Amino acid sequence: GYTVAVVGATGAVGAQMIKMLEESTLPIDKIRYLASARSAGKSLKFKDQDITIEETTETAFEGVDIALFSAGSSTSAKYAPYAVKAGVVVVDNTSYFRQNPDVPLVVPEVNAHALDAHNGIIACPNCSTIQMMVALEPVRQKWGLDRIIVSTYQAVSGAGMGAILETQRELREVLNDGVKPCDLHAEILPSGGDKKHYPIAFNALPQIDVFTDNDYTYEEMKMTKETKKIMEDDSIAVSATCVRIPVLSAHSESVYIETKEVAPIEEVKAAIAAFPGAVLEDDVAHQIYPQAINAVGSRDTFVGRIRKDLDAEKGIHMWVVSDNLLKGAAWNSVQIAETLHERGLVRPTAELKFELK
Amino acid sequence: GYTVAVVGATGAVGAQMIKMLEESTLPIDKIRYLASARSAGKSLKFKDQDITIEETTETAFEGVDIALFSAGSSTSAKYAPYAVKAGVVVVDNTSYFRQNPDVPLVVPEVNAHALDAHNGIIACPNCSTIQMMVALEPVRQKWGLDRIIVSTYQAVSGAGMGAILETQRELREVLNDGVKPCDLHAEILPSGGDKKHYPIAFNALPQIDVFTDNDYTYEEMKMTKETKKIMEDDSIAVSATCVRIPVLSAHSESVYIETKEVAPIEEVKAAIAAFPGAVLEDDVAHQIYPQAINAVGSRDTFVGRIRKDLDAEKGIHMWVVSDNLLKGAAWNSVQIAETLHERGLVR
Ligand SMILES: NC(=O)c1ccc[n+]([C@@H]2O[C@H](COP(=O)([O-])OP(=O)(O)OC[C@H]3O[C@@H](n4cnc5c(N)ncnc54)[C@H](OP(=O)(O)O)[C@@H]3O)[C@@H](O)[C@H]2O)c1
Ligand SMILES: NC(=O)c1ccc[n+]([C@@H]2O[C@H](COP(=O)([O-])OP(=O)(O)OC[C@H]3O[C@@H](n4cnc5c(N)ncnc54)[C@H](OP(=O)(O)O)[C@@H]3O)[C@@H](O)[C@H]2O)c1
Ligand SMILES: O=C(O)c1ccc([N+](=O)[O-])cc1P(=O)(O)O
Ligand SMILES: O=C(O)c1ccc([N+](=O)[O-])cc1P(=O)(O)O
Ligand code: NA
Ligand code: NA
Ligand code: NA
Repeated sequence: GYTVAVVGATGAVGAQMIKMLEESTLPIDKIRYLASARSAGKSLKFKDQDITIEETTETAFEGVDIALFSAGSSTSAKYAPYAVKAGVVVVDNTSYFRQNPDVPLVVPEVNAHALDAHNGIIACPNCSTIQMMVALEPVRQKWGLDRIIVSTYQAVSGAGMGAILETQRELREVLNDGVKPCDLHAEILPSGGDKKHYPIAFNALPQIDVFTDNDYTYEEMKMTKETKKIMEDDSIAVSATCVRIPVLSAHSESVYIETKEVAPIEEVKAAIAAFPGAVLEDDVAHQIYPQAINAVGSRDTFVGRIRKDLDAEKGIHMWVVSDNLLKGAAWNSVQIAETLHERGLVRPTAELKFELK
Repeated sequence: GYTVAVVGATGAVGAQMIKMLEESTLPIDKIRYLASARSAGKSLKFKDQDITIEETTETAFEGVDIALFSAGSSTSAKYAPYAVKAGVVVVDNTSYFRQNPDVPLVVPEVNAHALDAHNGIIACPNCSTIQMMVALEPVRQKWGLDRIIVSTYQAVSGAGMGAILETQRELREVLNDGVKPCDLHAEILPSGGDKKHYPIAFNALPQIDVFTDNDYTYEEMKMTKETKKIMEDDSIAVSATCVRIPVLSAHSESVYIETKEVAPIEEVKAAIAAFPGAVLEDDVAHQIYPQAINAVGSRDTFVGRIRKDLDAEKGIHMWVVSDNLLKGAAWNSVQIAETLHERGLVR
């Protein structure tokens, strides 16, 4: 079996990583939980076993076969290269390595073949990107994709445990204490790493991550760039608006595409139904469509409201929902680890291709 | 001055109609409040004076100069023709008359001229449509509009007082009692008039109004049809996805357009800033963009996140926010009534 390390085991994603590993098909001989020095020395469960949390350091990866990183880009930048140097295969949830040409950027149902060429780090795309790729790959395969316009409705758990607690606190202040939403004090959202903070309670914040120099946010540009890499087609036009809403878990997306060939609408429904990891939930006669509150806890990605554009012959609109901590993060990463195991790719890399920081 | 009747004075929109009328430049000699038989006899304020709510009937409209209807399509269908007959000018908030070719469908900043052709009824458009029209008209005027694709983030007050209360109760059950959102009982949302009801707490419901035969909802199709009528151009392609989110007041919209001519972004920003009723809030270097919580209580429509599409030469994305009970409903209606007064059309 393997020795598996979870880096960021104490976080929002980390907690789901533990659950996904407990339920995985990976043969696990030893589990290690890694976090900051603040958590090091405390205890967390794996199934019924108590596991002592360790500090993430350049030397924490000895004997580890597979490490799953969900501790923020800076932690991955700092330590993933040392893990690779120790002989580990790293599956990284963060944005840091995603656009590195030596790093496969993988959703297993879509581009598992890219795993074959790994150099010790495999990147998991952004949560919003993953669920969109699951929904759209079955369409791309049959009718092609010319462009994508997406508007997201993103849950707060993607911003971490603190963001969840801040959201809960704000909502209670309004509903229990009678605080006006515009009077709320916020410290984290929309972005922990930005200068100003705004309430999320009863609000819709059109900022996820920080702004880039083209006036799209980093989250929007992640969707654009990761789509082109995952689908291996730079010709796919992608523009996104990423909005945080008061949901704790599960992202929703209003997705518009134009295909290359006209795609019969009922066949689009059938192709999505037929695609592993995608569930067709679409019966408007009975008000059946994907809903965030129903998707929480499931590894599947749910797709409905599928319908042609009123004017563009090749245009299609749909609604895509998935649990952002599962298929959006922890489940995609554990699925990657299972795929690596199943295809004989869990082995130390020959040459180091990543800068030590 | 005028005798003004508010039909549906007791509802979410009606309460704002009262507020907007109290703050209006309309000369009001007499105010009357009308609702259903079960609200009749109760009392409600207009400024400092107590007004008795009356039951809406076929003959209740005697003496009235202006009637503002915000009591749902069925009430307007039933009673508005009788008010017109009695010589009242009706301003109707509902969907019922909006696509009647003899009824002006008006956003005063955009198509006030259409009021000149009225035959006793003027329709106020759908809330989501109104704020979109305020944002996009200044662009249409200079560079044209070829198509619109919009995804909305709609507040629950658009579904009435019941929906607001249902949303608050659901959220408290989750946060205070630890009920899972998927276990909540719901009676109103997504649509009071549809068969199945779903929780809105911690959710996003991709249904507003009921479904039509082409699998878009009536809400989505209103945005399409009302846009074409208001802008008086059937060639503007419009497709919408309308979603309810856990916000009590103020709708937000992610709006994509393609213009007919390339519209430089700084000029687009300046055209929107120049347009009455639109306020530019767009300074991403200081994280300035419209937000629902800041828009509540203002009659303005706020526009930001304005940027070029990454690929389409003529494509532009933006973010549009307005209080749905104000510019989206009660303020648009009162502004129509003021415009009627100012232009001598209260006949
Ligand atoms: N200060 C507050 O008011 C506040 C509010 C909410 C939660 N918290 C607690 O503080 C922790 C951080 O909150 P969060 O919202 O950032 O959690 P999170 O975003 O959901 O997860 C962050 C993960 O990254 C790990 N991490 C952070 N710095 C690291 C480093 N230098 N090396 C390796 N791993 C590192 C964290 O470990 P650590 O757990 O060791 O930091 C945690 O496992 C949480 O575990 C939570 O229990 C504090
Ligand atoms: N006083 C009572 O004991 C009592 C009992 C039941 C309901 N209600 C009222 O019913 C409303 C139910 O909430 P909601 O979410 O449906 O409100 P809403 O959508 O926010 O507003 C609906 C408005 O339309 C009016 N209306 C409905 N049917 C009508 C008819 N046949 N003729 C004329 N006006 C009509 C309502 O008056 P009404 O207020 O008369 O419905 C109300 O003013 C509440 O606003 C409440 O005021 C009052
Ligand atoms: O931005 C992201 O996509 C992202 C997603 C997940 C995680 N994580 O630690 O699980 C971290 C990041 P980010 O690159 O740190 O912001
Ligand atoms: O659906 C609508 O557009 C709408 C909007 C406002 C009001 N109202 O009574 O203020 C009613 C309707 P609807 O046509 O009753 O559903
Ligand atoms: Na499937
Ligand atoms: Na094998
Ligand atoms: Na057109």
